[PDB]
Amino acid sequence: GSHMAVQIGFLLFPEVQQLDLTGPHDVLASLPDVQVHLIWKEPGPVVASSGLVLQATTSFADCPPLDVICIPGGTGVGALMEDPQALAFIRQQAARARYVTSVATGSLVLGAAGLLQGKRATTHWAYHELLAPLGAIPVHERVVRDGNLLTGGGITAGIDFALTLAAELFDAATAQRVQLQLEYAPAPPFNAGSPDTAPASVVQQARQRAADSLHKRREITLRAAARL
Amino acid sequence: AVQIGFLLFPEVQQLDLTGPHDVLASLPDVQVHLIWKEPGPVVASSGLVLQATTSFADCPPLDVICIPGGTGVGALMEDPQALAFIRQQAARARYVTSVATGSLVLGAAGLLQGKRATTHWAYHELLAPLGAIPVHERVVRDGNLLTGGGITAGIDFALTLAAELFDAATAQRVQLQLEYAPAPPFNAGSPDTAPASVVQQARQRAADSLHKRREITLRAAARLAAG
Repeated sequence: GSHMAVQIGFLLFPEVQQLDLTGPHDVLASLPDVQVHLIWKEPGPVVASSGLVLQATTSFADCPPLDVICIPGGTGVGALMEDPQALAFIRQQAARARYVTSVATGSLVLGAAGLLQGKRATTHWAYHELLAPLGAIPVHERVVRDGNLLTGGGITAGIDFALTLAAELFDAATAQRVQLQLEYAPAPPFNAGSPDTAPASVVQQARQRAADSLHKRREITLRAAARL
Repeated sequence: AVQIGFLLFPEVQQLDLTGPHDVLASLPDVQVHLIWKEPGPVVASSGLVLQATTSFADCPPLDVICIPGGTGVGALMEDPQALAFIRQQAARARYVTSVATGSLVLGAAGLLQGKRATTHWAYHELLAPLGAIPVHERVVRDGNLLTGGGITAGIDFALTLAAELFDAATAQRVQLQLEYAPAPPFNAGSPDTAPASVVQQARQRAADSLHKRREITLRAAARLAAG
């Protein structure tokens, strides 16, 4: 549909990991035929896990029908997995969206909404055991695609799959041009973004420090699965 | 606590800032500031609204200052108040950093004279008039000055900063906890690797910005020369 706008919506919730959202937001908002939304129960300030304040732009009720929905992750996912209004919104939008996507533990929210049953998916590495009880077929890849579902565990996975989205919504030339326009050329100085590549001591520390969060998130996950 | 400040200005390219912000805010014993003339809402180039936390007047002496880029850089390069603030902080800061065309703001402030630096590829020709030695690399370091052209270069140099402020184990722990593991599906993030037509088309899209930014740059340079 040429210059018909593509409506792209990010769920913006308390204690979101903001970079999960702000990366794909800035990539996709650089496209002339995209209209991005930051969605919560009402417009207004929403505090990210770091204390950085974002502003939601639309309520659930006023959000237009989305062509792309994206659920970020972060600490705030635990509450969101048992928020019936938010889960109903997500389900409603996902029913007609061209693409359904998530970053990090945002896929656990998709799971809680019933959208991963029998689907290949990933999540943040520390929480990957929580995919199967939500019906997912867990896959360890940076971005996992199953039909129109795209999930990625890493904090910037949405930047990467945003380029895939741009290519399919528009054309490869449009995705490459956004990459060049923004000069997205990552080159980390360390190779510790996976438990399979970080030093053993670093993995040990991260695993130990995440244990209480995983324990609670499992309890939440089992209730969410029971409701499905 | 380590005092870390990002300049948050109208029409900023928000990801330039929000990437390194989320990395550095994950560290122990840091305090991260979003700095503008007064606290309150600041609208990014995409329309996304951010909230400045700290005025120029109230900002503590920073250990790290970071100037992001975006459309709003043009105005900043001819904003004496902003340029003075940046100089005052840079005089004391352990690290002075920028992303994308934020290095042109450092340049306009007189902070790149004789310094190796980079900027967004489409604006790279504007570094030498500001006294810099242009270097075509993703992150360029000259002493305690770190500049990177690409939109996420601050994520990468933030991990370097984390390692030097704390230690490499701490930086790696943050990388693992955030699961920062980029894997782009295209290889067009450099004018050396993008298709020719894509280079041409991106340049055409930037051309009026560059034209204006060139004019601004030559004015900023001439103001420095009179100093």
